[PDB]
Amino acid sequence: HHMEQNYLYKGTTTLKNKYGIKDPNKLYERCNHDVVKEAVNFRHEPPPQNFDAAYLSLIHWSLFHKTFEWAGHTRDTSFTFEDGTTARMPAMRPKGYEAPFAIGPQIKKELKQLEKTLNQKNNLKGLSHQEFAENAADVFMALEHAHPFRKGNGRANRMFMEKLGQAAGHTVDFSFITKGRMTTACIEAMQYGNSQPMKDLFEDITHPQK
Ligand SMILES: Nc1ncnc2c1ncn2[C@@H]1O[C@H](COP(=O)(O)OP(=O)(O)NP(=O)(O)O)[C@@H](O)[C@H]1O
Repeated sequence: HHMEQNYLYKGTTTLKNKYGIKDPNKLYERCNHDVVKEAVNFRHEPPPQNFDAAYLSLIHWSLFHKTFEWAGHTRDTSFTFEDGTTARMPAMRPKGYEAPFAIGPQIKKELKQLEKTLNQKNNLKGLSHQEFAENAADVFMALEHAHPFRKGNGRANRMFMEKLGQAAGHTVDFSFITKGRMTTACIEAMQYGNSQPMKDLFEDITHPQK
């Protein structure tokens, strides 16, 4: 259990962070604030040639480097903090639920499989509204199950989808999507094998580019 605990301040359930904030709720507030600002900037970046694991990590670094020392690094790789301790978390399972995220070697395997799919589908270009929304839901569910980071997966994955939409000719807009709406879609897909809420979600947030 040792490696996993090194993500957290001794005795707390709070992730080590660059603010040195020990209060979990204050960390949440400060992090969110910084991520929203960095997200505004990242929306202006030109699309990458390849939508791959490296790009997801670039997104994660861009959103979270002010918050976490390990921003951009996935939880299957050992990370050594400035404080000298080393953390890793190959297995994560949402509390109170049976189905885990990708475990250990599965994280890389799943990301590689998603890379191949996107390359084969030419990054979802040349698709109608309906076709893009359908395929984008599948991509997002794959990202969500992979859950490659210790924290910040939702925000990195959602930005990945915004940028994919930008490249593909579709605006993907999460601005009116509550935490509850998103959580319900994610849980139904991953815990219960029901993709309809996620399909509906991507239909609701996908629009022609203006
Ligand atoms: N029981 C669950 N099963 C599957 N996915 C879940 C479950 N609970 C939460 N999730 C999803 O896990 C993601 C959150 O991962 P996390 O590493 O906490 O990302 P985050 O960016 O830090 N937080 P957030 O802004 O709320 O998405 C969200 O997409 C949730 O909908």
